[PDB]
Amino acid sequence: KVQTDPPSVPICDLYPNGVFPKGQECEYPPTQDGRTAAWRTTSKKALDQASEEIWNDFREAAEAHRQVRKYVMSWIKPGMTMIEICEKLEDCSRKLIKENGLNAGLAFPTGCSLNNCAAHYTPNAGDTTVLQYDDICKIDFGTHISGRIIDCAFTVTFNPKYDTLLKAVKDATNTGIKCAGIDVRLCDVGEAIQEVMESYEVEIDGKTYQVKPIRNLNGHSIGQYRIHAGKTVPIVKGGEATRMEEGEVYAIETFGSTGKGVVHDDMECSHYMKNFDVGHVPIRLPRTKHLLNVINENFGTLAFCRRWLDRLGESKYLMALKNLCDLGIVDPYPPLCDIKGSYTAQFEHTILLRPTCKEVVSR
Ligand SMILES: c1cc(OC[C@H]2CCCN2c2ccnc3ncnn23)c2ccncc2c1
Ligand SMILES: [Mn+2]
Ligand SMILES: [Mn+2]
Repeated sequence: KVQTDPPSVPICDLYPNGVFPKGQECEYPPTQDGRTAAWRTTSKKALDQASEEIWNDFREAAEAHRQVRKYVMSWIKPGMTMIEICEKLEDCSRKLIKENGLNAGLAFPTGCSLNNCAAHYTPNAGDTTVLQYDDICKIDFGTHISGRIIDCAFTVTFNPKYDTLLKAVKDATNTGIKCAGIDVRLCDVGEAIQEVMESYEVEIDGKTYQVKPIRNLNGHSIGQYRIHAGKTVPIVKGGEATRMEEGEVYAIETFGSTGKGVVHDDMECSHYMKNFDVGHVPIRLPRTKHLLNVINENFGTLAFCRRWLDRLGESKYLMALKNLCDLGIVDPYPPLCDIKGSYTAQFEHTILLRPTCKEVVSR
């Protein structure tokens, strides 16, 4: 019927007809010189209708995402361990998405990257890290229906001193969302994002900074069970003049930093994902064979973390996991950090480049 105070009712049950709510629908940006894109909404309808089941799956996943993040915003507080934050968020996500093997579930581990760490941090077992009042935490989580992934992220703070940094990144992300469209050059989206983000100056503990985009972090095209499908959306000038195409799905995201505006691999790895371009590899090594079978059954090509392997009842798998990485079957995705003492922020939405309109499905 209606959603409970702490959410527990799956999205599927809240919509008995199986028709999930649409995200924000936008007309495409004008075709430079200056031709209108409004014609698409009236043609394109046949091509849009053909993929209705696909858009409907993204919508169910997007509704689960909205209700989980509204729940997260109501209780996330300093003093909580990073493990409890991730477990509370994931328990709600599993329930609302109605987790069912590879058919419905979590598209990737909950990122909760702190301060100079911009992405790919999730605690492993035994991590005693506690969220602090002065922390800047990037909550980045994903849901999927039949591998139709919603990649959506926001930044959590408790100290108002970071307000302008968050506004800079939010404005840069909304710019990217507005600039995106069929036949738009990916380098143009990048330059517009940078121009907006770099117009902001911030003061944190008596020090001033110009907000800079993290040049080696970017938005990207999304494929079925494939978080990155091949096209990169830069967030600085100097990128590639490759164009966005009809029917594509993008994660439009920006990262702002008071640091160097560049990230490097740091800390213990938590995130792993099977390489999409590797076919069948016969393995005789028993622990390695077992772990690969666990990955193929539970995750396929979706990203996973060590906590999820622990949750499945696996143990003493670290060497088997390293073997899969050395064989090129699995790739590690360690935390990406800017310089010590720097602050990073992120905002992200998933968009559908439908033949009729641009739908910000996660908004
Ligand atoms: C850098 C990062 C990648 O994906 C990292 C993925 C997998 C692990 C976590 N992860 C996440 C988590 C949250 N949000 C995300 N948005 C995009 N990816 N992403 C690559 C994928 C494919 N080829 C090149 C790549 C280079
Ligand atoms: Mn993300
Ligand atoms: Mn992303």
